[PDB]
Amino acid sequence: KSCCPNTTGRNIYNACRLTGAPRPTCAKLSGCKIISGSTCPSDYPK
Repeated sequence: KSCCPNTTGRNIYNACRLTGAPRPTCAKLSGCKIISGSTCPSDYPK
């Protein structure tokens, strides 16, 4: 699962991936957290 902190970031993340970029990169570019669990951490509610 690819969660995110701020709403703004979540948006940029989608765009990055929409182009064909990897999860990791986009996660660091926008600021989204990449985990395995099926839930979002308190830190990244978005």
